[PDB]
Amino acid sequence: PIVQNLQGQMVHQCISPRTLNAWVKVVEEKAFSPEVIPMFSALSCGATPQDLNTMLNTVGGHQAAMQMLKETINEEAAEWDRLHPVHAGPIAPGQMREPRGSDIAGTTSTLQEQIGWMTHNPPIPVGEIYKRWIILGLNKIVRMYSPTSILDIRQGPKEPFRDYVDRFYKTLRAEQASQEVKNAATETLLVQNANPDCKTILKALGPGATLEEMMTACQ
Amino acid sequence: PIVQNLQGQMVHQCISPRTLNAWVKVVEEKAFSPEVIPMFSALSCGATPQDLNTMLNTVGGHQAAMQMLKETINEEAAEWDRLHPVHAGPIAPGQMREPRGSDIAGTTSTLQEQIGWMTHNPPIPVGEIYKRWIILGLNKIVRMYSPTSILDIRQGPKEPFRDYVDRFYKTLRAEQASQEVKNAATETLLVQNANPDCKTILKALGPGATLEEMMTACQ
Amino acid sequence: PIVQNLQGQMVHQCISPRTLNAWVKVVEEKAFSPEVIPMFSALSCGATPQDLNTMLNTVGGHQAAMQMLKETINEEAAEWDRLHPVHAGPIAPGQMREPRGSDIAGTTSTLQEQIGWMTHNPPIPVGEIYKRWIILGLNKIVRMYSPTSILDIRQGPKEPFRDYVDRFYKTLRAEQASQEVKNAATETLLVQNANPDCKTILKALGPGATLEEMMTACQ
Amino acid sequence: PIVQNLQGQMVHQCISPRTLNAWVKVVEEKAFSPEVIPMFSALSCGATPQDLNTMLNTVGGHQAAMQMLKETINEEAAEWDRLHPVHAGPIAPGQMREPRGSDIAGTTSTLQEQIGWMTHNPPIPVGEIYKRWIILGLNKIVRMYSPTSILDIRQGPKEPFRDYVDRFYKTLRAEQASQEVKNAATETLLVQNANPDCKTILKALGPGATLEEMMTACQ
Amino acid sequence: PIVQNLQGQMVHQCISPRTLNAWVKVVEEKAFSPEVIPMFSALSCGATPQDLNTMLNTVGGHQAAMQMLKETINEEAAEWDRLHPVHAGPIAPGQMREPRGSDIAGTTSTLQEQIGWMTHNPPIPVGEIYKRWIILGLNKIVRMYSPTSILDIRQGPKEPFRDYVDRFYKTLRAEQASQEVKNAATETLLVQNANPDCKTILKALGPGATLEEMMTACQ
Amino acid sequence: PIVQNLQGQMVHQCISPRTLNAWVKVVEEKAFSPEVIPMFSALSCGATPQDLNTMLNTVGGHQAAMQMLKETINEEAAEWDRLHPVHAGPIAPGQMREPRGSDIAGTTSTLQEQIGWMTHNPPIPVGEIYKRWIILGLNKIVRMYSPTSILDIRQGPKEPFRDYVDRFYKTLRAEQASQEVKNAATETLLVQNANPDCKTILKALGPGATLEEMMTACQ
Ligand SMILES: CCOC(=O)CN1C(=O)COc2ccccc21
Ligand SMILES: CCOC(=O)CN1C(=O)COc2ccccc21
Ligand SMILES: CCOC(=O)CN1C(=O)COc2ccccc21
Ligand SMILES: CCOC(=O)CN1C(=O)COc2ccccc21
Ligand SMILES: CCOC(=O)CN1C(=O)COc2ccccc21
Ligand SMILES: CCOC(=O)CN1C(=O)COc2ccccc21
Repeated sequence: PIVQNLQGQMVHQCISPRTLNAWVKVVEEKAFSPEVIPMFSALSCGATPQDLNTMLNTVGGHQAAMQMLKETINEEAAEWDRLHPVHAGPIAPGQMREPRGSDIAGTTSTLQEQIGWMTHNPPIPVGEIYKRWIILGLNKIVRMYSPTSILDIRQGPKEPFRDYVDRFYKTLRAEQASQEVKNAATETLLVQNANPDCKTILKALGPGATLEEMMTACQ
Repeated sequence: PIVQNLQGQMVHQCISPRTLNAWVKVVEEKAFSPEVIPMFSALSCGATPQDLNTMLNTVGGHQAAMQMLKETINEEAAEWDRLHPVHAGPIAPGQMREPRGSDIAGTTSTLQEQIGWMTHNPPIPVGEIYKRWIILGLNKIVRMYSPTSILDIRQGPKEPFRDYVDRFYKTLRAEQASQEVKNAATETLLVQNANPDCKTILKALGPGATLEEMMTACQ
Repeated sequence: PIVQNLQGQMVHQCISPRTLNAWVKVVEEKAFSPEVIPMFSALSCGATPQDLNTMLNTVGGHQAAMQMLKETINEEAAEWDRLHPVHAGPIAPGQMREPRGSDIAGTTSTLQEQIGWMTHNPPIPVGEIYKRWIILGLNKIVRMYSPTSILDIRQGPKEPFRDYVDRFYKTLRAEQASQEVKNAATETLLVQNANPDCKTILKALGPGATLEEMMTACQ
Repeated sequence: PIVQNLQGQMVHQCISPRTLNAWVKVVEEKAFSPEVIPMFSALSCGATPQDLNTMLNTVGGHQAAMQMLKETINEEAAEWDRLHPVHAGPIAPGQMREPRGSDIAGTTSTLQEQIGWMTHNPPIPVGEIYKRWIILGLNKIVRMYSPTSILDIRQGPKEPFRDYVDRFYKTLRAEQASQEVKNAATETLLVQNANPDCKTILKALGPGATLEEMMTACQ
Repeated sequence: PIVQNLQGQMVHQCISPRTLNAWVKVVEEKAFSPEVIPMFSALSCGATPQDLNTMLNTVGGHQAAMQMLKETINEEAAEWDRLHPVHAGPIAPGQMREPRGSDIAGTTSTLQEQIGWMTHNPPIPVGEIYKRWIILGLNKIVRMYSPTSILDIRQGPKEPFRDYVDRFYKTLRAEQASQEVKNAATETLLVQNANPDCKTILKALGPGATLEEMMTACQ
Repeated sequence: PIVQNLQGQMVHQCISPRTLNAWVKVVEEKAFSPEVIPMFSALSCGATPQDLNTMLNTVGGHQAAMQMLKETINEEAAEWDRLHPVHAGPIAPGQMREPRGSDIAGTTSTLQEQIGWMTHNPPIPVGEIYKRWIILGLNKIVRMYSPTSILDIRQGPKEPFRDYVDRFYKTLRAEQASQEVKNAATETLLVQNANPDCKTILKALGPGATLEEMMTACQ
């Protein structure tokens, strides 16, 4: 990554053994559960494109997902090149060349080039551009690997309302419902999918009930 | 987080793998037992709003609780906006814009904006404002998930008085009794709920007995 | 805590994940065995009152003990206020206000106030004052939770003298005998409580025998 | 390794216990699965040739592989010497001598010589030259130890298409197919090797189907 | 401990959680096996007397040994006071007072006094003086707790000579034989205590045989 | 060890708990397998003679090996004294005295003396001299403890050629064959010791076959 030292200048630091192991272990334990994505983003704080490729390449399983991710990255690289074409022909001596899509993705750029860009005044933030493409790709994989439709999450006859609600919002998160839909489902599908006794109590609460209010009512 | 370097200026540092893992593990092991809240506060020392969202988003279960927390955050954001409206229309060039509720909660502000605020002279402490809203939300969840009324904590016939007292104050803490109530319950409900033999001994101690005095008496 | 940086000025540092976990784990494994107290003191090196409250609040069980500790803290705070009353009425602008008992205990003082005091020239050592009150409280709890009188530690008929001595001094430590009593018990109760064969050998050694001498004699 | 200190000059630092243990453990757990190679590269960030030999020499098993690697290293050293012959006869006093192949591989050069080269202006990057030879060697070993031809990866009759795809691309990676072949196999051998029901569905999708499209189709 | 910072002045640093736990765990796993003593010395590198007392006080078992150690410490303190008596009567204002035995042992001196001494030019090395007394005490305990005389270590009839030699020198180390005795026992008691077949072979090797030579002979 | 600080001067640092534990654990798990020696060398990067003795003294078993090592060290110390005799009679005031063999081995020199030597301009590298003697000793122990002659490593009738080759080179490494012998054994004893089917195939490959070529042939 690039960090500020103890005196305030921006320099390269090697990726740590603790960071490398944290990422490999979270993929082993959680696969593509939705909370893996904010973990990746945090573990890659300050990352160069080289570091981002190291993190992805250290994963041993999930090679169908890693091939889908490559396909997303190539699509974003091709849209960058459409928006930001670069001059062909030789580099001005001692000067920096502009990055192409494959330079952002770390496949045709050196570590020194990447440092040059990220520490320019002002920075050309190649690590953050690439991280956004990767996270776009990862969210597609999360949605693909979500096993269950929200239509099929219904409260069991003896199931505590809290446990049902946990299943419901776990599923909405993996299915990638917008926050608007999440805030709205509370007056609709969450009630419809409740068991008969709780459905009666919720029906009588009326409209405008908060989630806290619904949870206390069916406690 | 924002920290002072080894030379004394306030700068951004990436959240550590050890901090990320500590928080995820404490939620896995303890859920919303009351001691999780002081742990969250300590683990988020110096946090930006970005860091606070990372901590909350890295939690994989408990999605009913995370939706209730969002609802609390939105309520506090809306009260901030009532108290501190911001000018509409374009930013003064090179200057800082004032934060709205959703800027405090990290949803409409960038990391650079958050650093600008927190390191202004004097600071606009957006990380500490947001942390207070989150902890307000978390304490509601603790109270909701408390399984047992203090009325139902009574000493068993062969139960050591110390073990009964531990159950009693564990329950008062989750039910969120004020410290006044905790200090007061010692002359009342703690005695009423004791077994017959200990109740007799405590009755005869009189009023004004400390907890230490009651514990020695029923030892 | 407050530490000296790499250049020698006294500044605040966040409490570490390793410190937080060390303390919670030692309470889980050892409860109020006497060696927990020197561990608390060491783990709280350089602590502010805020840090001391964090350590105590992160404990999940033992709520009878934590309520007794609050009672001790309130008693010491009330004696501080008797010895060191503070001026009522408004703060001198930009100047520091004197601490009251509840300011020392971190309940009515801010982190910034606590830093101001501890880094004044010369320091008003609010962290060390509070730590002394806490340790006074903790030693009472250790004595209360000691399960066995020294009168009831007697050597078994086939019990190795070394194992008996370990039981004896483990018990004296929890019962909070002074070092004078510990040094003295060697010529008295340690012999009286020995089994018949070892008691005979120790009787014949005479007075003035060291512990080493008694241990070799009954080996 | 060579690192920049907190003030920005390039200096030697000892290899850490955490780095040493990370590498030995990844070889114990994964052997020569393809993801071990990006792990080696990352763990050896900033390495001298001395450090690279330490990492390889700390491996206890896999001595057939370590002998094959020595053979690769000797071949690259001999090609370096063909391209870059060095002057025979005595060193200019106080000056640096040019590196031979065995100097790059750390067998005939001292640590001080290696530091001299790597920190020259501009650097003679002996650590990175050697690391490239080692990784060339390691990729040969990965290919040798790949147990299964891509021809023999076929979808079972009840095997989820995702699990089949994971097996397919895991195998292509160990067999060292180029990225062109990986991107191309999707319109060919991946379909041919599918079970009858999925093969029918994929045949009807037509040409140009992405991997994501094929995975959804056979879900 | 006292350490040199990153800029070269001698300052106090808090004892670490890793150091505290390392020591408690080595006593739990090894008790007073002889290799515990070099471990204590290393773990207490740079220690103040306060730190040395913390390490000893964090031990929970072995209270017969900790009482014997106190007795040794008191004997060394009393010999220091015989050699280095201190002036009675009031301290010169702002100046340092000379240490007594109980000041060295940390029982009547403050942390600030101990820092003053250890960082004086030239230092009065109170931490190293106390550590020597402690190690004197610890070596007595090791000798006391050694379970077996060297006379009773004899090679079994099918016991590999190497395993016998390991038992022999493990025992000599706990019994605290001088290095002269260890170097000498090789021509004597090591042969006498060997089984009949190996004794014959060793007898015929003659005098002056190294340990390596004896081990190869009976292999 | 001696390290360069963050500002570039050479100073003493205490040996770490992580280094101490790493070494003790590798001896517990691996004993004197050959890969323990490069691990010792790396873990002792920058070591003083004091640190080297700490590492060796913290080992609890293997006391026959530790006595053999002492014997090697004494032999190297005696050859140093033959090559580099020192002046008898008093030290020049404030100046440094020259090291004798037992000063190099840390038995008659202080820590301060060792630092003086290692940080002289130019250094008298007492830590590296001693480490070379120790490693000479350790390699003798590895050879002594090697359980099997290369003559007795022969391929089983159903044993995969790769597994046989791993056994063969594991044994050559412990027996301490030179690299010339290792490179040469491939055209000779490795073939002779192969099973009948593989021996036939290897015989027909001819001379000059690489190890890779032989491994593919018998795959
Ligand atoms: C413009 C092409 O960009 C890449 O293929 C970048 N990349 C790698 O280099 C290696 O690892 C990956 C794994 C998953 C997705 C992408 C990559
Ligand atoms: C004004 C809206 O503020 C949020 O929703 C902030 N927030 C997030 O961004 C993401 O994670 C959360 C989890 C639980 C509660 C709040 C959030
Ligand atoms: C003057 C009142 O001081 C306190 O109650 C300080 N205190 C806390 O704030 C919170 O945690 C505690 C736990 C056990 C004992 C005391 C406290
Ligand atoms: C020009 C000869 O270069 C080497 O043999 C370097 N080398 C070593 O020194 C020791 O460990 C190795 C293990 C596997 C491959 C190579 C090496
Ligand atoms: C002159 C008296 O010196 C001590 O008693 C020092 N001391 C302690 O303070 C506390 O812990 C110990 C444990 C074992 C031995 C000695 C001590
Ligand atoms: C000139 C004599 O040098 C030593 O005996 C150094 N030495 C020690 O001090 C203590 O530990 C050892 C263990 C194994 C071998 C040597 C040592």
